[PDB]
Amino acid sequence: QESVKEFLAKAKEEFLKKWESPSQNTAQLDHFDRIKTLGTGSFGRVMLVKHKETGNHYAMKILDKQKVVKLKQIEHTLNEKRILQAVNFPFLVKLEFSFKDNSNLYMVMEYVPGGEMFSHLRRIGRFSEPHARFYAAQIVLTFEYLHSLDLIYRDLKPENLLIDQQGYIQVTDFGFAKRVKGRTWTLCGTPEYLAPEIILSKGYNKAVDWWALGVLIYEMAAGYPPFFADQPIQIYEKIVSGKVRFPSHFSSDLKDLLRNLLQVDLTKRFGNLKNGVNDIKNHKWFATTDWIAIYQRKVEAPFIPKFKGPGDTSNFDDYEEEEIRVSINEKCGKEFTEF
Ligand SMILES: CN1C(=O)c2ccc(F)cc2O[C@@H]2CNC[C@@H]21
Repeated sequence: QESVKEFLAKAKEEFLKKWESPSQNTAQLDHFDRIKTLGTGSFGRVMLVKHKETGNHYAMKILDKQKVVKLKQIEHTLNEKRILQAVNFPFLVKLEFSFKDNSNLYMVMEYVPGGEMFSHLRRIGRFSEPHARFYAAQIVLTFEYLHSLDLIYRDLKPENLLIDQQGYIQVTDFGFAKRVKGRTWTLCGTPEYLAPEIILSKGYNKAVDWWALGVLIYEMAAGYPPFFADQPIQIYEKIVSGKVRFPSHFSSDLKDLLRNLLQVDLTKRFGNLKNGVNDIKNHKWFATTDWIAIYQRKVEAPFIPKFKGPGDTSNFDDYEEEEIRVSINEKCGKEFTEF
């Protein structure tokens, strides 16, 4: 389609201009009031903050430089910030500011008050197929966009998909996203979502994002992921096996799409064939989807999160509240020069 071709060509033009000249140092910590911790990790946290001069709310991701170094995440953190500052798409969380200080790296993103898709999925139990399809269509378009920029996302899972005021998805956490021309090799991602070629230590490509979409669609429609076990090694054995069982309530069209996304052989997997994303867009399970209307956000969403205003945190859960310390001395300055 000429409209899609011209759209993706312009998208790549605009991405590359920002890719080649990244923004840096666009605010500082004392411009914000800290409100609440929205989420934690082994080297970082995400906190709701309010910008003192404008009153606007943001989600500030704070990465401890020393912990980033210890956990071997330097390149990944530079990838995350350089990619986020360069992309622009209706279903990607926007990076509004970034900066660093003696101790931390900061990525200040738009705050999405509806919370994580994970919470809503677990609260409702499972999404109906139209509801799952509305979210899956947004992911398909977002991956069409990212892959056309030579980016692989590598962290698709319900926790990373936030629901905005209009019920649409905002994808967050680019910590594993990477620009790749061909294959890449890092072991990263959440076990339940990993494609076989990641588990098997093979060079892999964008096909791992399409596998992860199969897992996500299965999880949204069933309420639980297709491969689960107590130990990651047991999950991995299930993933590599080439078998899966579908609930009887799945439509025949859904099962067919999922067999083609959860294809163990990456050279046969939908999204990675000659027709690329069009094998997915043209699949019968998406027959009711108006791709343009989704992109333009003109479809009424199946679900609107309940919240009181732009600073409401009720859709996020409670975490222990810890200090944001900034050392009197600069840590790891050389390692993070490019940030
Ligand atoms: C990693 N991540 C974010 O960066 C993020 C971004 C914006 C936001 F409004 C909240 C938010 O927090 C959650 C917690 N888990 C997924 C999220």
